Amino acid sequence: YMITLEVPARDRSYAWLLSWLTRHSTRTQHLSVETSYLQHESGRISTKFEFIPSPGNHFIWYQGKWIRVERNRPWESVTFTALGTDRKVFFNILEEARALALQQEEGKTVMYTAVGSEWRTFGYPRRRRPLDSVVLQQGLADRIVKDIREFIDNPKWYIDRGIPYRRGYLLYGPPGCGKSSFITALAGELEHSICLLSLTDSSLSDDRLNHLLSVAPQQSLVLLEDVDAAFLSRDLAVENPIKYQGLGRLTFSGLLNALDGVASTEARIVFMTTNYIDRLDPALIRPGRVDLKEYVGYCSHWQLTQMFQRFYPGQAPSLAENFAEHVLKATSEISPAQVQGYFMLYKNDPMGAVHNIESL
Amino acid sequence: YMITLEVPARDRSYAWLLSWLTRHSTRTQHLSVETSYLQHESGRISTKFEFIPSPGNHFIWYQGKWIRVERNRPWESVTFTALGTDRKVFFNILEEARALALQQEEGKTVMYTAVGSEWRTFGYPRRRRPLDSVVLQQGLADRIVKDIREFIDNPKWYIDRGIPYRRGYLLYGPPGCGKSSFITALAGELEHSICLLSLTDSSLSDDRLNHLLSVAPQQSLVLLEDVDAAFLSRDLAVENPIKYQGLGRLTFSGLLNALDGVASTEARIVFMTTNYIDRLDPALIRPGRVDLKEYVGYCSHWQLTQMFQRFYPGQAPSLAENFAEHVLKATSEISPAQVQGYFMLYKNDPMGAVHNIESL
Ligand SMILES: Nc1ncnc2c1ncn2[C@@H]1O[C@H](COP(=O)(O)OP(=O)(O)OP(=O)(O)O)[C@@H](O)[C@H]1O
Ligand SMILES: Nc1ncnc2c1ncn2[C@@H]1O[C@H](COP(=O)(O)OP(=O)(O)OP(=O)(O)O)[C@@H](O)[C@H]1O
Ligand SMILES: [Mg+2]
Ligand SMILES: [Mg+2]
Repeated sequence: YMITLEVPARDRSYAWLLSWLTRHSTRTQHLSVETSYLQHESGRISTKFEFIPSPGNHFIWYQGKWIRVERNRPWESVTFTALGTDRKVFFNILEEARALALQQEEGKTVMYTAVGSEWRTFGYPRRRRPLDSVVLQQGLADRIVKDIREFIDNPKWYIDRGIPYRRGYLLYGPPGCGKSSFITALAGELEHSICLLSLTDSSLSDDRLNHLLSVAPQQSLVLLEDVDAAFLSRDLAVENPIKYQGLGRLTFSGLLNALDGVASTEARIVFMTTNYIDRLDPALIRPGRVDLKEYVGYCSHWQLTQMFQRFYPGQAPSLAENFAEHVLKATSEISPAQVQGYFMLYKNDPMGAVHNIESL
Repeated sequence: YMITLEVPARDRSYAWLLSWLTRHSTRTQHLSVETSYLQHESGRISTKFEFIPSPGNHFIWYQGKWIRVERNRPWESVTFTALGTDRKVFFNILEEARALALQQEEGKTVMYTAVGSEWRTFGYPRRRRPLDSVVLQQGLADRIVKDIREFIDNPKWYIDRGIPYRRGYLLYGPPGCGKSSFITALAGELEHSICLLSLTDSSLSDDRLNHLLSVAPQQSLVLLEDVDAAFLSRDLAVENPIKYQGLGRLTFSGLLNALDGVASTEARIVFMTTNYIDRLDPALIRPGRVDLKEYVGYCSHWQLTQMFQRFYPGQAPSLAENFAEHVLKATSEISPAQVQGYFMLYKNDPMGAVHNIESL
C-alpha cells in the first residue's frame, strides 16, 4: 500500500519537475553527463562536468522519506513513488519546483514551439530586448501598448455584453523596418511568452491547429509569421477558391474558422506579420479576426534623429539634426536596418558618420 | 463467479463514468497528477494540485462493496468488476454519473467533434451567448426560432403522411454579418449541442460520413462550415462533373446521398453556411435538403439603433437615431463587425462615438 503519482510527458509542470530533479541530483547512483564548454583562446576550453540524473529509479532523500523517482524512455512518463498515503510531500515538491523554475525565468522571455499537437520550450530563456531600444514612428508603440493593456485590464466589459474575449493585431511594411524586433520588445515589456507557429508545416491540420490554439499556455502571445506565403489569393479568388499552395494538410476555411469561429477559445492574443498587404484575402483581415492593423515604413526625420541619439549617447543635439538632414537629402527612402548597419561601420566614432554619408 | 461489466471507449456514458471516477478518486493507491494554474501577477501562479485516478486497478469503496475498476491503455476499455451477481450497483453508478455530469453542463453548450468515425467532446463546455446580444434584421431570428420549434414539436404530422423527419437550413451573406454568432446563440437558446463537421478533412469518406450522420448525439445540431469551398461547381458543371478540389476521399454524389437519400436517418437538424450563394450546385440546395434559406446582410437603420442601445444602455433614444443617421449618411454599406470594433474603441464613452464617426 503506497502512493504512485504518475506525471506523463504532456504536463505543464513537466519542465518544473525536471529542473527540480536536476537540482536534487545528489544521492543518485545512476547519472547522465552534464558537461558544457566555454572557449576562451589558445585551445583552452573550460569544462563544466556535472550530473543530470539519468532516466532511472534514483532514490531521493527529500525530507528523509526515501522517495523513489522513475523516468522511463518516444514516450516519457515520470513517476514519484512514496510511502503510505500522505500527498503533502507531492505538494511541497511542486511548490519548490515552481519556486525554482520561476526564479530562473526572471527578466527573460520563454519561447515555445509547436511539437506534434502540443507546446514545448525551445532552448534556454532569451534575454529581453528593451522597448525603447526599438524606435518606431512618433506615437505608434504607445498606441499598441495602451490598446493591449486596455484589452488585458477589461475582461468584465467583454462578458457583460457577450462579445468573445479575443483580440488580434497585424503588422505590415517593407522588409527591414522593425516588425519582429517590436514584437519581441512588446513581449518582453508585457512579461508574456512567445509561441511560434508556422502555417507551412508538413504536420499541421485543421484539428491540430484548433487543438494548438485551444491549449496555448496562459500569459502568452501567439505569433503567425508571413501569413501571405501560406495562401495565394486575390487574382486566384476571382476565378477559383483559395488554394493552399504548400506542403501540409491545411485549408483556408479551416484557418478562418480556427482564428474566429464557433469553437474558438477565450483570452487569446494573436500577432500576424506580412510584407504584401494586398495579397491577403479580405475575409481573413476583417474586424473580429484582426482588430488593429498598423503600417511600419521607412525612416523619417524624427526616427533618424532618435536613432542617432541612441547609438551615440552624450552627443550634442545639433549632430542628430545634421545627420537627419544629410540622410534625407542624399536619399529619399531608407530602412532602419541600413542605418543600423551604417552606424555599426563607425563604432564609437561620432562626427565620422556625419561626414561619410555617401550611401546612395 | 463474479460480474465483469465492460465499457469500451465507444460509449455515450464514457464521459459520465470518467467524471464519476474523478469524483470518487479517494482511496486509490495509484494516481495521476491534476494540477492547473491561474496566473494573477508578479509571477505568482496559483497551484491546484489534485488527483485524477490513473489507468489502474484502483479498489473503490462505493457502498462498502470493494468495487474494482480497471482502465487499460490507442484503445481504451474501462472495466467495473464486482462481487456475485447483483447488477444494482451498476444502475446506481450510472445514475450518479448522469446526475453529476448533467449538473456540470447547466447553462452551457457542449461542442462535439468528429474523431475517426465517432463524436467526441472538444474541451470544457462553453458559456452560452444570450440571443438578444445578437442583433439581426427585423423579424428574422423570430422566424427561424418559430420554424425550428414547430419542426421539433410536430413529429406526429411527419409520420402520419410519410415524409422523412428531417430539416436543414442555409445561411449566406457577406463576411462578418452574424452567421456563426447567431448559430451559437440559437444553439444556446434551444439547449442543444453543436457538432462540428469539416468536409475537407483528410480522413473522410462516404461510408464514414454516413456513419457520422447516423450516430450523431441526440438533442444536437450538425454544422457544416463553408460548403462551397469543398466543391468547385457551376462553370465546371457546364462541361464536366463536379470535382472535389482538395484533400480527402469524398465525392459530390456521396455527400448528396448522405444529406438526403435512402439510408438517411431521422430527427436530424443540419445547418450550412457559405459566403458565395452562386457557387453552390442547384441539386445541393433543393427543397428536402435545405428547407429554409436566409440572407444576412449589411447594417440598416434599425440594426444600428439596436446595436447602439445595446452597447451603451441607459442612453436617451435620440442618440441612437443620431448615430444611425450619421453612419448611414457617411457610408452606405457597413458590416456589424466594424460597428462592434468602432464601439470597442470608445469604451464607456457615449457622446464620444457620436462625434468621431469618420470611418470611410
Ligand atoms: N525601428 C528600428 N529601430 C532599431 N533597430 C531596428 C529597427 N527596425 C529594425 N531594426 C534592426 O534591424 C534588424 C532586424 O530587424 P527586424 O527583424 O525587426 O526587421 P523586419 O522589418 O521585421 O524584417 P523582416 O520583414 O525581414 O522579418 C535588427 O538588428 C534590428 O535591431
Ligand atoms: N448582428 C450582429 N450583432 C452583434 N455582433 C455581431 C453581429 N454580427 C457579427 N457580430 C460580431 O462580429 C464578430 C464575429 O461575427 P461572426 O463570426 O458571427 O460573423 P460571420 O458573418 O459569421 O463571419 P465569417 O463569415 O467570417 O464566419 C463577433 O464579435 C460578433 O459578436
Ligand atoms: Mg522579422
Ligand atoms: Mg463565422
